[PDB]
Amino acid sequence: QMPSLAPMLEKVMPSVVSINVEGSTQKFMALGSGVIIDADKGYVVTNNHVVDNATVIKVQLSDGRKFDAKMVGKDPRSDIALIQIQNPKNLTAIKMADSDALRVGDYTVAIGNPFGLGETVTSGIVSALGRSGLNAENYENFIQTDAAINRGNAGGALVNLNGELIGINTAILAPDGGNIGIGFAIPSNMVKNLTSQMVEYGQVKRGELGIMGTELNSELAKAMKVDAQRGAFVSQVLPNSSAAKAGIKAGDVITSLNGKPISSFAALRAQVGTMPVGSKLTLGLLRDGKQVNVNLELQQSSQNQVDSSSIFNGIEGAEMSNKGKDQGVVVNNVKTGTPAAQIGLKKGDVIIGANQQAVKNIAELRKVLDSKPSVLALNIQRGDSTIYLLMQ
Amino acid sequence: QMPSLAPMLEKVMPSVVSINVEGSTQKFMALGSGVIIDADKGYVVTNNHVVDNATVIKVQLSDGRKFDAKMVGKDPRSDIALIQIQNPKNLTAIKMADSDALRVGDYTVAIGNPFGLGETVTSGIVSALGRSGLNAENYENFIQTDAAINRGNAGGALVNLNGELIGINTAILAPDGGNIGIGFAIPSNMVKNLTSQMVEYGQVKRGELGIMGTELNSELAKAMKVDAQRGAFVSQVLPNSSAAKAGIKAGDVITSLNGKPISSFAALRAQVGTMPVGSKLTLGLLRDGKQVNVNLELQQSSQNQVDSSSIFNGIEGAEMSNKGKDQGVVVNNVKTGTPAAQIGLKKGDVIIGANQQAVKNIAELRKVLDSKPSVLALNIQRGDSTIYLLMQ
Amino acid sequence: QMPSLAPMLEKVMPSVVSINVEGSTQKFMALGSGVIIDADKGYVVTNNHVVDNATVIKVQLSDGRKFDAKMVGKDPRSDIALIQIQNPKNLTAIKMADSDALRVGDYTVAIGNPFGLGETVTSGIVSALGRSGLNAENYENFIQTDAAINRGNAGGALVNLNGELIGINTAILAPDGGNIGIGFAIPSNMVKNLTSQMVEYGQVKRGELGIMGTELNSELAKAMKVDAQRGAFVSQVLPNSSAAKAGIKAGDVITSLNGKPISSFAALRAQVGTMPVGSKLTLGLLRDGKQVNVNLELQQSSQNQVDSSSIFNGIEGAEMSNKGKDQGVVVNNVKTGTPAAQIGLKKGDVIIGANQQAVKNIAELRKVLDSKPSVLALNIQRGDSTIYLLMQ
Repeated sequence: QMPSLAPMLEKVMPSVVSINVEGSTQKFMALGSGVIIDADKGYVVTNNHVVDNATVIKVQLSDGRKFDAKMVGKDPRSDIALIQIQNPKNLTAIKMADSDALRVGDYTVAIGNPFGLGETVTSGIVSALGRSGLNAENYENFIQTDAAINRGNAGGALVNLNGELIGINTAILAPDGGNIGIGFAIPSNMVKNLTSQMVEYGQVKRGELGIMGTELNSELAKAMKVDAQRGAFVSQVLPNSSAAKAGIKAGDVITSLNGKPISSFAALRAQVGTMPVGSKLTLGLLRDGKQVNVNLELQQSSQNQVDSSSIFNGIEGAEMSNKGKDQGVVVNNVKTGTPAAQIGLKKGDVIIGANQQAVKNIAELRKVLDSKPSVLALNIQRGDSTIYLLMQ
Repeated sequence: QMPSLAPMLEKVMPSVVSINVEGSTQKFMALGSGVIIDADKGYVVTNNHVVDNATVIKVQLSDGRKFDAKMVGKDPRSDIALIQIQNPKNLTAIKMADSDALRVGDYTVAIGNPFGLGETVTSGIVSALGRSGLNAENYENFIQTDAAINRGNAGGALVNLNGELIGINTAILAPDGGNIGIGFAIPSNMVKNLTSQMVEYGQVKRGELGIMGTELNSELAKAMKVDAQRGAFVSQVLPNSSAAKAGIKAGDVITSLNGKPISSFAALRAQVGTMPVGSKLTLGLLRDGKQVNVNLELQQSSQNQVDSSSIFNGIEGAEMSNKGKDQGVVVNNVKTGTPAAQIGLKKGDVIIGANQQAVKNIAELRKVLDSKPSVLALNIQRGDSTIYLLMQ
Repeated sequence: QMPSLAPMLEKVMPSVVSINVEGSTQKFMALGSGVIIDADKGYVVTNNHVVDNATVIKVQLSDGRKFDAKMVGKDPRSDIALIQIQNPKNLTAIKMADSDALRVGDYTVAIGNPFGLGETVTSGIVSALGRSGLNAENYENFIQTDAAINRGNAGGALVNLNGELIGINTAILAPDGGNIGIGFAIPSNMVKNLTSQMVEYGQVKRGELGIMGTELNSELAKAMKVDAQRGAFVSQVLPNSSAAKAGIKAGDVITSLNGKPISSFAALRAQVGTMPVGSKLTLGLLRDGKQVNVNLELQQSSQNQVDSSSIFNGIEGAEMSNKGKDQGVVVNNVKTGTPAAQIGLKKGDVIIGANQQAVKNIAELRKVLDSKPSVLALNIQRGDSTIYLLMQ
């Protein structure tokens, strides 16, 4: 006869986990949380800032069991990393909710490991949607909540009353490292995109529309005679970009992405910046007082991602990324005094295998390294020649 | 099928606003919140400590729109100031609830702008009623709540589940400027009195009963043989005061104001200190074990208010206040080295107009100043002579 | 038509009280809360760390009334002390709930006196059960909650929606003495045992099973081939102990106490460490993969409790404790330079009376001292002789 979050939590808690990390860049220990996304494969989502530069990562279930997990993907821009429990047995995954349907008045419960105390559940409400600005270079469209969140909670779950995952708790405005009623979480629709990508490739292939923009405030809207105090203001479209071909002109106000109204430029960025190259979307435009509807196809890009350090753990040097279909890892740009280039690693190389194993993309490459060989025999291709780079 | 504050908030949020201030006393910027009290006129309530000494104040709605607002009233003792949006178009006002019916177990949601992040809503419960003591010189009868409140929230709303305003969030007990679960808000019945007054005059005309008092604790109650551990203890009544005429004698315990029980002396003070001169009230007395009922009529006073600085913004000098009916602003007491007296401002003067505009009270006077003339031509009356004081 | 904790709180708040203490060890003042356990006798429970080393303790009801209270019991290991209001008139006691039925999703409201502001009520949920580790020497099986708790709250109540007491708020993880969303409370079943004991004897007579243990983590469980990631691991049983006689062998995993599953060793300890000598319990064992059920009878012990300082307030010296049935207070072990031994207090003595009053146990002894004589005439027995120790 007493209302309680107990029943829903009895089913959902096994899905959340605590993560222990051991790394070096100097030795360090870190701790946070993670959410089991796929029970069978043992995929566990979490903040990239928790497992970053980790030599060893161990996952601990709510029932006590400890497992070892290895990395599979990690996107610093959105701060979402995907690890995988080695030897997954009898896990429970969380079902994901559609974050686009969240409304500010909604209830929320957060689950995670504050200060290593163990699985802690605290509750509150959605205080705001679309918050961004914490770190202006990243993609951020944070859900804001007043459910208590402290250090240890990162990577943990943020669920609705029905037990569905709506976000991953990431950060907190807070002077003197102590929760104050203001916490942030990446919405779940982003986790579902960034994550599935990582599963199938090892990195996120970022697509761009090709427009330069800025937040459309009330002042700029007067100067530009537009009845709208919020939205994405198009500064200029790039030549031969998706937006160009679609018909978007500078001085345009983007007001909606796929039926959904667009809080601001930051969200629009985070939205498409989370979609995979080739996705078909439709933008809601506003040029010279008239409404407009256009169809776009996200295209390639020049996304700065996966550095030779995120896959080698310590091997400073050229950045790397997938190449076309599963054609292998490509070495983006080699620096100079960076250790990677100090082993024959030159920009333009295409790692097509390692230790007699084929490397179609970053995921597979990280698989060979997962076994931890004593000597890594890279089979790359420079121009029209096949060569071999050795390591230890 | 999920309970949520969303529906109520969809209607109420447009009513709350964020306030940006620019001032000097040295230049400064400040930010807080405000609540739209009257949609048509654009009246917006807020903490006096937010807009105080402000050269410029800008209001921003939840939809993005920005407007400029000018001051109309401000009472430092209760910490309630009333500003007005210039050119109000399509606003939503909040409906006010009767704060006297609040009970400690009640739910509350607070809306405001913590650290400029934007419209943030957080929730909790009424933790206590009648808190006072924060600043012993002011009038305080605070509602206490554990809904998260931080810097930026001042001037914001505190509403019940039905969306009705029960208070204005004002302050927070909190070491290291971070919410800790203890926040305070001026109840709404006070805002409704102090505010309506300001609208119609520019200041609050304070009425007094004319009694000296003190909190009636358990100890004093023994010494005085009174069965009551709480209430207002009458130390002495002033000669020719309302209380005197009504029949109140020293050694009396005031236990109720208009049917309503009286938490303490502080509340009693804050209660009547918020009512306008001439209001008809009835006090519940307790003299020598016997219950008593008396009828009073709040009378004049010697209220220290509106200084020549709150209307001139920087012109130190004599204090000012309305005079009788709309008879104009009266200059209370001129200091000495104060800039105001340094322009011919002498105590006893009665500003009856400014720049060829009639000044019936402080509101109108602040209207002429609102246009921001280059030279302010005061038409005051010293004794039986009409004179003119110039400014720039 | 609005849901509210008000109705339940109207009945329950009178039960909680604020406590003011004056002590010395140097003079000090302290403040906290307490819960009325028995209306008739005026028994009030509270944290031992609040009233410890107190020369004077005053209790203040929610209605204003102040009373003086004297101590009756106090257990530092569990941090529960029992005081008694002198001259109890018209009090309300709280009814206790069965804490073993609490589940993590459950709602909770906390009542107490943060920073002396007065009776404050804040709410939240059960974040976790069985937390321990705060102070590794004590008995701890804390309920964890995110209802706001700050200094002043210790000794206060933690109740469920029905108004029943489920715990006593004791401490908070919190950098910079400010609530952060993590608070702890001793569950009510412990308060009900530790407390009733104190009532009937002045101290808690601690019983032990006689086993050496440790938390059974996942690692130790592999090494020991046991399908269980949590429980109490038996390191060794003591000779002629209850556990010995019952049949418990080292290398055993205790997994349940009286039907109830056992979170960990810490809980198991806190559980039985709270039961009185002679209690009949049954343990759930797990030896060599096979389940086991055994019946035990808590036995004596060597519990380090009640020091000559907790009953004399300042008289350093030999520790003391009850003796057999109501046979009087026994002086455990006298130090050397300790003031107590500096008045003829030698270990082995059996205080059998004081100032012509019989002393059956520590409660009665503290009764004679309660009247505050000028000279305390102890009638103790050394060997086969009756002697008298004088004090002032």
